[PDB]
Amino acid sequence: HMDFKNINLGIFGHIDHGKTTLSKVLTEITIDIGFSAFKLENYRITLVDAPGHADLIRAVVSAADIIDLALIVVDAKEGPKTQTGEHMLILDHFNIPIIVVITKSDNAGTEEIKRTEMIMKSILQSTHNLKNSSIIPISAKTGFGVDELKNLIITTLNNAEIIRNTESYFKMPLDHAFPIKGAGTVVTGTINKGIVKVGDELKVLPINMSTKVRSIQYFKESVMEAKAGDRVGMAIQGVDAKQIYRGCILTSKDTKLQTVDKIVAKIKISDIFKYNLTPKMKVHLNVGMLIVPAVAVPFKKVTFGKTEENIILNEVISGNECYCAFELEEKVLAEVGDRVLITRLDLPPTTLRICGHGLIEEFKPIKDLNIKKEVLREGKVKIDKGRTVIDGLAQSKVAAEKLIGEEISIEGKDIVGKIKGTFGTKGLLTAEFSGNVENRDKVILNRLRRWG
Ligand SMILES: Nc1nc2c(ncn2[C@@H]2O[C@H](COP(=O)(O)OP(=O)(O)NP(=O)(O)O)[C@@H](O)[C@H]2O)c(=O)[nH]1
Ligand SMILES: [Mg+2]
Repeated sequence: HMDFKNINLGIFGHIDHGKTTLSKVLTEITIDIGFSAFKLENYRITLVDAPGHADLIRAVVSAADIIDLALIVVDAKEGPKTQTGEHMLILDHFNIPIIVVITKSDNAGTEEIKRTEMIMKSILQSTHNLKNSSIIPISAKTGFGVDELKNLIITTLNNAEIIRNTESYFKMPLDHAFPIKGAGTVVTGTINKGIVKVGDELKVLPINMSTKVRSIQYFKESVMEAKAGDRVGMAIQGVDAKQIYRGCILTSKDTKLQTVDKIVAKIKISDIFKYNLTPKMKVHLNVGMLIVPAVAVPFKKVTFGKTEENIILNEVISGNECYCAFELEEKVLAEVGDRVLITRLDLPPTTLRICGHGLIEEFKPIKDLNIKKEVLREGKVKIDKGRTVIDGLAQSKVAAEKLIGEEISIEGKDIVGKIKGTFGTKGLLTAEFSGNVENRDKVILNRLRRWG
């Protein structure tokens, strides 16, 4: 017959915004994630039903790595609520195509739908990748425009660039695992990269055991081979279902995966203004399917003409370099280039909880990055009759004497000099610099410091 294409479709939104009901209406043609399937044209669509509740947002994050498309639901009448945004954020950081779906249109008037419709359009424009994503009102109960919703899901998939990675090693996470006996265990999960054929030897991590694929169940059917993008049921032998829990990852023996403690990421910030750069900060880092508490130290990479140095952020977010050395409390399974998600989940469900996202560049501890502090103190040149004295670099005599012999330039005048001695008990300074110095000139003291 015809060749089908394997598609994962997310469904996100606030609690009671009509996710599940939309799910059921699609399937026929929430603590954990829901899993279902339906066909549209030659698209085999495996539905990922995300939990609305905000204590379950761990599931929501972990529902993103799988999907190539999503539906964000929002009640017509009461419009977007708090979770609607974090789901929106999450998908936007991970560059997942969305279709905003306005549910419960039968419970609202034309006016109230148009309002909420526009409110969404306003919001979508405040997001990087989701800038303009279609919007349809539907009623799952009434069937209103459900027909269109499907025709859109088709169009969207026809446009979106879906890259199945067959080439790299087999890499697949494990959602649920349930036993049969001591010599067998069945694990489910959608395949990230690579290929598996029945009777292959793979391995569970982080526990690092070696098992063999007895069965591939895909789409309620037993097949010899599975590919990346397929959500498969998998029976393997050489492990008990007890050892395998939420964070386990099934992959081949050529894997690039590593169990990691220290992470260095290239961080982009979600909302600037909610963002703060006070280093050595306590957050909850999302890697893979886990959430590990962490400490982050933001920094930038500035070439000084010879050697590139890692400089603790000067608080300027101008230019896109907010690298972040993470140090995790627990361990985590990661690879280079894996998208990382910085969250603060300590907060109430009522406030946006995403402290940003980024690509993992290196696995490296803060200590070996050679972190350094850009150090600037600013004084003024005060000149009386026959004497030049710099003021403001030092508050007292000791502070001043410690400064003697440092580097000093004058702002805007392209001139250099050196600070020789201390003048006064109030911490003034003397210097020998190039001539043509003037009163009320600006003196910029510059040096590199050991940070923390
Ligand atoms: N009139 C109407 N009611 C709807 C529609 N979709 C959902 N509802 C109602 O909304 C309520 C919650 O629906 P549900 O799909 O379970 O929401 P959910 O997002 O799955 N809940 P959760 O976030 O807990 O998983 C139910 O009372 C359901 O009947 C719809 O299209 N029309
Ligand atoms: Mg539900």
